[PDB]
Amino acid sequence: VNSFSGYLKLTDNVYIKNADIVEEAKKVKPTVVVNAANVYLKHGGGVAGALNKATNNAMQVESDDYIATNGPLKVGGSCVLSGHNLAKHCLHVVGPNVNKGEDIQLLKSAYENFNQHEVLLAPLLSAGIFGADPIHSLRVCVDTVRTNVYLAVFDKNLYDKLVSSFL
Ligand SMILES: OC[C@@H]1CC2(CC2)CN1c1ncnc2[nH]ccc12
Repeated sequence: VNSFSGYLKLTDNVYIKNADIVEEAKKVKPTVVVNAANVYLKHGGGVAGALNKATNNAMQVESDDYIATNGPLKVGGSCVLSGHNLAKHCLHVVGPNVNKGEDIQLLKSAYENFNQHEVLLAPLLSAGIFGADPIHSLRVCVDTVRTNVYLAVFDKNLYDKLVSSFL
């Protein structure tokens, strides 16, 4: 039993809700929140910009130190950093940016990072400002993640559509 509330159950291990991941994190304070990061951990917009803003820029300060030490992530890769005031941890995951010409096959690799954590609050990866189709992203998530994932979908029309169109 966990403290996620009001989620629609999609599969054995995948749950979904029309919600802002930032608001879900502030209320639930989960163990792991997933950030839809880029390779530079430059949290400028979308999920990352909103999460970072909610941490009063502490996420960005921590991230800049991480990059200065370790260099950029790989597309499809991840790192675990603090969750600040939003969660115990933040799993920064880089999905492919198809506007950058990045291989959409890397979306499966990105979701594989979720399997290292028993329970996660997450957004759909590679969609939105990253350019990919959120319908496809949900399919890859369901077919890749085996741990318990609670997906927060920001846009109602999209949520209603992913649910109505989910097989
Ligand atoms: O797939 C992630 C969705 C799509 C978006 C890039 C346009 C933003 N996005 C979010 N998904 C869930 N919670 C959120 N809070 C702020 C943004 C956001």
